[PDB]
Amino acid sequence: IRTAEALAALNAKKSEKEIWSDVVPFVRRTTDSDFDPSRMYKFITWNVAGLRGLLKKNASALRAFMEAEKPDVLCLQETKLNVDEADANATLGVVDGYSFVDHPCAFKRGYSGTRTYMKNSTTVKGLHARCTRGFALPSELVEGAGDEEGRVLTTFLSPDPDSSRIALVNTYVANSGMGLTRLPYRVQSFDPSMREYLHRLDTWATENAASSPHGFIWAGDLNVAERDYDRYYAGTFKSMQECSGFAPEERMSFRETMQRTNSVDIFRQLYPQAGPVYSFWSQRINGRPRNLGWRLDYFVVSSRLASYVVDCFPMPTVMGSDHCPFQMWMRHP
Repeated sequence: IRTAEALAALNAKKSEKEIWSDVVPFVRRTTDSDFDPSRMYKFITWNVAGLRGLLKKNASALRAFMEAEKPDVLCLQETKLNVDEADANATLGVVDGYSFVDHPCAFKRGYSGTRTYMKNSTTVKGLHARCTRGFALPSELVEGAGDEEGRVLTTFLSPDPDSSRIALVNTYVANSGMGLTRLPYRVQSFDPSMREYLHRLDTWATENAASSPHGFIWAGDLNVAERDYDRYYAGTFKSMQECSGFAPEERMSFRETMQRTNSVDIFRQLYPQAGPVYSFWSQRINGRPRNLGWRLDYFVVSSRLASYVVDCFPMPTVMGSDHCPFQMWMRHP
């Protein structure tokens, strides 16, 4: 089933001591008062693990959060909305000053699903934002039915269409499943399709228009913990690499994507050795209170946009999901 390279990395031992050696506690480089709304964009991403479930436990979850944070675009994943319920969907989680586009999973009910909010002032109008679903570029407001699992929702942003282009891809990457059962799917179908799309987006933003305020931001729950310290240590390193998200092929494929598309895990560019910082905590254990979890949520940015990023940090006090949101600020002229 598994290549020689993968097998080698699976057998090699690493103690907690020897991977958490160079790791330093996470201290956020900014305070909220550094945020300048006139020269910065705020993006956040959040796996809600059931949008209805979340809003049923607290009707104001999205109202209070948007109010407190005023993000320019908010990317949600695991909405678990059903595809035939357009009207029920379009009236669920509505918030003043915001438009949202839905991309619910068709191939399975109450599963997966993806949604993006755009602030009417800054994003809908100021950035002339248009969306697509699936692995599509725009026509020449939403477009196409997209991928059947609801995993990919893209928002295209420019201060002038037809200057600065950004493609923000809201992504809920396919989990390799409990037995690493769907690992061949993740590695052979999904990841390669994601790689191709990101390249094409980067060429949309770049070779078309033009270090430079052009490229893509790949945001969401990428279902991979890429640093050895991107998840708590338990058992053996071998046994750790048996969990979906930490399998050898998952990690190498993600690294490969960042490499092949010329992009960076922006959090690890700002805090290359920080830990423990997680965005996910398994409810199967009592994970959250004991802070043993995973960093599964990301902003991966085109290299040439890296320098514009002011900060990128988790928001672990925001409850309601087994994921916390992750926030990012980007400078613009």
